[PDB]
Amino acid sequence: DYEIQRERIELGRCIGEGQFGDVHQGIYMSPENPAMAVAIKTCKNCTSDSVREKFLQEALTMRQFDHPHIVKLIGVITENPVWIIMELCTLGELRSFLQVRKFSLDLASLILYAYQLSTALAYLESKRFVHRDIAARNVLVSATDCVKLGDFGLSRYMLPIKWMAPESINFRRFTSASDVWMFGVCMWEILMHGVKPFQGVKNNDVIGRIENGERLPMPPNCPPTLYSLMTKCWAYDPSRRPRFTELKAQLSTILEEEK
Ligand SMILES: CNC(=O)c1ccccc1Nc1ncnc(Nc2cc(OC)c(OC)c(OC)c2)n1
Repeated sequence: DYEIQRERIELGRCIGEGQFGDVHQGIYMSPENPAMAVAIKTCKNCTSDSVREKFLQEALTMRQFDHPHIVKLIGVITENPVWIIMELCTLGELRSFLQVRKFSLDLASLILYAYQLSTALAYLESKRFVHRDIAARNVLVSATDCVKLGDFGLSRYMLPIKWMAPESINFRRFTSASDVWMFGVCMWEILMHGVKPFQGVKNNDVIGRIENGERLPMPPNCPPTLYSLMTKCWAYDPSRRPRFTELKAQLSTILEEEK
């Protein structure tokens, strides 16, 4: 039973927003237990059964996954106003975190984040789930040594041209291999401490550059084998890209090498 009593939830400050309404941090309380920190998605004008159904489908999406590096569904409140209660990552967005902690994070930590995310994405691959929104903006920080894929509903779109595989841009095709492309971009962002890809470049010129063979450059202090793995994710032909299963394996070795 995923239904939660409203009085068990204490609403705190807003930590952002999505399509349906504001997102809040807060507390989930239960007798005999410590107060559990939670994120709370709200719906301005739920009830209206179409809108309420769409909003709640996002909870159902998260329900089917059980992984250490993907935010977990805690529960729902199906009465008005309708809330979805999620596991809180207390340190926020990965981009901000990397930008501020730049002189306090070593290379091992950054590779650790890439590795952790790859395990989440290999997990999704095995369930045949296509994310479509893999970007550093959608990764959350649970602890200095732990990151997680954020809510899938809240991850939705920015078309994220600068993150997208050519076949996704050209033919609206979205597969695990297009996800791999995006993950390659996400690793580059991590190594760059949260600098955005194709800075200063118009979206329309981006496809022209990829088609001309241009790729994002090797980040300073990124190890060669890791940049080599990144460029494989950016193979123009999707069938030449490694699967997340292979990425996990190779990121494991690269990480160990670095430690
Ligand atoms: C992919 N983005 C999300 O899932 C998301 C976006 C906006 C707000 C909350 C989101 N989801 C979420 N899920 C679990 N934990 C968190 N934690 C979190 C997220 C934050 O910013 C996105 C925070 O800074 C404002 C923050 O500081 C306390 C915590 N967010």
